[PDB]
Amino acid sequence: TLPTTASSSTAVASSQLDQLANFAYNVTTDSVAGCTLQNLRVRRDWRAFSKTQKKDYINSVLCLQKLPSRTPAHLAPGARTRYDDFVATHINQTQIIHYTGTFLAWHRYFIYEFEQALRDECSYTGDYPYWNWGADADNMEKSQVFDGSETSMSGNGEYIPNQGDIKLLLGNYPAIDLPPGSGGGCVTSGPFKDYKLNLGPAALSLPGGNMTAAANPLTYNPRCMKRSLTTEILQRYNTFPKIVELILDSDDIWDFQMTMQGVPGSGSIGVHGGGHYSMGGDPGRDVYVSPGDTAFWLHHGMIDRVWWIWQNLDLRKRQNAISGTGTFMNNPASPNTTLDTVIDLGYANGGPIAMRDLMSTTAGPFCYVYL
Amino acid sequence: TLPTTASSSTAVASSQLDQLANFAYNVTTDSVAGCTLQNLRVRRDWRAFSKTQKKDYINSVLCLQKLPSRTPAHLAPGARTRYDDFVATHINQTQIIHYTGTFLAWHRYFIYEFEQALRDECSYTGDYPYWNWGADADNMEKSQVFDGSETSMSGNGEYIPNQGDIKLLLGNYPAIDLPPGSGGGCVTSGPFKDYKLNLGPAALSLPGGNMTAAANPLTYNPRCMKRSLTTEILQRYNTFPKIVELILDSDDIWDFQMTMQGVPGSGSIGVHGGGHYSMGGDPGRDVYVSPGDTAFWLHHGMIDRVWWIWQNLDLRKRQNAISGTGTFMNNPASPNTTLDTVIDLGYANGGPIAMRDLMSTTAGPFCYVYL
Ligand SMILES: *[C@@H]1O[C@H](CO)[C@@H](O[C@@H]2O[C@H](CO)[C@@H](O[C@@H]3O[C@H](CO)[C@@H](O)[C@H](O)[C@@H]3O)[C@H](O)[C@H]2NC(C)=O)[C@H](O)[C@H]1NC(C)=O
Ligand SMILES: *[C@@H]1O[C@H](CO)[C@@H](O[C@@H]2O[C@H](CO)[C@@H](O)[C@H](O)[C@H]2NC(C)=O)[C@H](O)[C@H]1NC(C)=O
Ligand SMILES: *[C@@H]1O[C@H](CO)[C@@H](O)[C@H](O)[C@H]1NC(C)=O
Ligand SMILES: *[C@@H]1O[C@H](CO)[C@@H](O)[C@H](O)[C@H]1NC(C)=O
Ligand SMILES: *[C@@H]1O[C@H](CO)[C@@H](O)[C@H](O)[C@H]1NC(C)=O
Ligand SMILES: *[C@@H]1O[C@H](CO)[C@@H](O)[C@H](O)[C@H]1NC(C)=O
Ligand SMILES: *[C@@H]1O[C@H](CO)[C@@H](O)[C@H](O)[C@H]1NC(C)=O
Ligand SMILES: *[C@@H]1O[C@H](CO)[C@@H](O)[C@H](O)[C@H]1NC(C)=O
Ligand SMILES: *[C@H]1O[C@H](CO)[C@@H](O)[C@H](O)[C@@H]1O
Ligand SMILES: *[C@H]1O[C@H](CO)[C@@H](O)[C@H](O)[C@@H]1O
Ligand SMILES: *[C@H]1O[C@H](CO)[C@@H](O)[C@H](O)[C@@H]1O
Ligand SMILES: [Cu+2]
Ligand SMILES: [Cu+2]
Ligand SMILES: [Cu+2]
Ligand SMILES: [Cu+2]
Repeated sequence: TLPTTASSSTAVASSQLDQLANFAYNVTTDSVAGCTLQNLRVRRDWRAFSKTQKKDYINSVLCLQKLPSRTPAHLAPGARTRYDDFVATHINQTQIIHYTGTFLAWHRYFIYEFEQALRDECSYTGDYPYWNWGADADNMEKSQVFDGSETSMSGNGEYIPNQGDIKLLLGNYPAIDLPPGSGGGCVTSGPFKDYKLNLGPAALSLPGGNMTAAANPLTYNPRCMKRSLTTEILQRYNTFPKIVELILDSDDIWDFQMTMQGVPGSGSIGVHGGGHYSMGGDPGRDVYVSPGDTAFWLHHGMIDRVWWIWQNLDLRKRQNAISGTGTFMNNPASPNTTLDTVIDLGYANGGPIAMRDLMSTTAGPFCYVYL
Repeated sequence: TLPTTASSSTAVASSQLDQLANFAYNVTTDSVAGCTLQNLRVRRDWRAFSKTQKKDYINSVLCLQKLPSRTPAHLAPGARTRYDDFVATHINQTQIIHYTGTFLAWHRYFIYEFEQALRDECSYTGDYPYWNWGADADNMEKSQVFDGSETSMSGNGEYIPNQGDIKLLLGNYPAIDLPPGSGGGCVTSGPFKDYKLNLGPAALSLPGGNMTAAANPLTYNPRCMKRSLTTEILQRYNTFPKIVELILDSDDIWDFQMTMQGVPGSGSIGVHGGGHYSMGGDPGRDVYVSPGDTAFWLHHGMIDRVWWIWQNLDLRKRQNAISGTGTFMNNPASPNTTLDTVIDLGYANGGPIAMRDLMSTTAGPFCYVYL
């Protein structure tokens, strides 16, 4: 018998999440037969990767950051690498892939196709990782994703003292205040210390309230990845209670995707905004360029997982459920998203595909599950 | 001794507006003391144009609808005419020119560059016209702008019976319901009966609440202009009392521009939305494609006039006043507009220009006044 209310105890909620996740795993694996149980892939918590497993994933990402970019130079002058190709299409489409009916599915297809690049162009044969925020909400610096060792996605940014607070503005609502974290400078430890962020900033929120924005964020702007790990943000938005809340208290797709992303004006940024802004720095604090932070892919692995859990809890009603339009917060107004709506990743990978073919992890081009 | 509170009598409010406009005229001509009294242009009510002067203007617009487009085909494949060049750039920039700090200035520059094309490519030597909404709020079908004669911008459209209401949505707020007008179909008469609208639809609101959106609204879609004149929209949002309230109750530029465009959630679409949607039809009900309705230019003449009046009531504080950001309703968040923000019209006409050179009708490229 599944839980129905999220516990306020962290240990309790974590066990509730396991139960629901196991429920969804059972639902997926039982119904599967192109995708079969025999060729079904499994995505796992970063913490369950062995040291060699972690290093194989990291090395494949590094490979992508070394290979020439496919995007025609005249459409994205700043692109240099295959990794940049994914950042550039995200930047290019930010205003029709967040707070839209396509947000969840687009990102599902996005990370799938990023995974395909690792496998087909960088000889990656491991499992797709996800970052379970709940386990790190008490100390982000100790997260295996961000501890700075050679099995992490590099570490914190170097310490910059006396940083003012972050002030997140959307529309005309009052700013959401956030502390600035423990870093702020370049990330100079771990396997990405030599990584060059090449695109943006498009809309970079800064300590103190300012926002930096390039004239054209697709032009060349080589610089260091910065971070300022902010545990306090995870403590507010990404604890195991908040994760289970999101799954159990959302009765339709609208409430789920909006609770996940944060209801504008509500004071909360959800698990999705909480994971992003907990990284801090650059592009961590830039909704357009966020894939430029290597932890993006683990973050959205967990996003896709929580959606997949929520879907499988009431499959018949939820698998193909869509709500919202084709424009950011429906500004300007645009038609409702439908199963016939087509999305694409530009020159990053793959091709145009209908929403219809993205709603199940065991259908269309998808054949995977979460453990 | 100027009015300070708007009157509810349409007769008194009309005289109040006349006093405020006459004050603004005095202020501007006094300021003019390369803009001089000897070269200052006067923009005038369409109702003040003689029959010959009206036909002179219409014929120049028709000339622009026959001259070949400048836009590179690969950027706007549906463009055919110089008129299309203006429609195309508006479509392309709609999301950064409405509910932005640049809204008022951008449209001032837009209609001036349209005037440039009339004067330099179609031999126009007359005055720029404006549509005084308040004088037609009692019956739009008798408006000299919309009466369907050879001195109108064409008139009403073919009858469509038993139409549903227009339902205007923005972000989350409940719909503003508008009646669907006394027409519906292609214009039946007047100078633009055979005029072909080539771009869009991009986001065309329809009777009953649906919206039509082309996959790419910059590709070729030749069709008639449709109209459904809606006097009740003018009665609700564009009477002389509503015009005077906008001017006299707005104590800063944020409030002025937002009251003009309609505050989301307020139930009102302001004089700006009222003028647009009162035309009904296609592209009248399409925020991206609206310059495709030939009355657009007279509508935005009045918009600019009302801004000019408001500026001249306190020039020291209002001449150069700006508020807002570079994105529609600041979704997603973007930096504040400043006097150094640059706007441009693509290939429609002219070069890039900074906000600081747009704030006065008697500075920068501008040397005109309203009577
Ligand atoms: C709609 O708005 C977009 C964004 O402002 C406009 O995009 C701009 O288009 C031009 C022309 O394609 C791009 O520029 C230059 O062309 C030369 C080759 O002649 C190339 O070598 C340069 O690198 C550059 O691409 C420009 O970069 C591009 N800007 C952005 C931000 O993408 C578009 O032209 C507008 N469409 C219409 C119909 O006005
Ligand atoms: C950003 O998105 C736009 C729209 O999807 C892309 O524009 C297409 O670009 C190709 C190649 O220049 C054109 O043939 C199409 O006509 C364009 N479509 C539209 C609707 O304009 C653009 O290429 C994307 N840029 C990147 C870097 O992905
Ligand atoms: C999943 O299936 C196993 C049997 O294969 C069962 O023991 C377990 O209780 C199931 N989990 C849930 C949450 O139903
Ligand atoms: C914010 O930007 C302004 C200029 O717009 C600058 O003067 C100020 O120092 C900046 N504030 C911080 C905290 O960096
Ligand atoms: C925009 O201007 C307001 C003042 O009206 C200021 O408080 C805010 O910080 C500015 N926004 C940014 C992103 O700097
Ligand atoms: C405008 O100036 C004229 C001429 O000086 C004057 O007669 C009139 O009263 C003025 N109008 C206003 C509203 O100040
Ligand atoms: C969008 O869907 C809602 C129901 O979720 C519907 O009421 C509305 O009319 C739709 N919008 C359009 C523009 O058709
Ligand atoms: C509105 O759109 C829906 C969805 O396509 C359609 O079923 C309905 O018939 C449309 N109504 C009108 C009046 O066009
Ligand atoms: C367990 O720990 C979480 C943080 O991970 C708290 O938010 C919760 O209230 C409980 O103390
Ligand atoms: C209108 O009223 C004002 C009051 O200040 C006078 O200054 C002016 O002469 C006119 O009578
Ligand atoms: C203003 O408008 C009202 C009706 O809207 C009339 O009663 C008045 O005479 C003036 O035309
Ligand atoms: Cu995204
Ligand atoms: Cu994200
Ligand atoms: Cu406009
Ligand atoms: Cu307008």
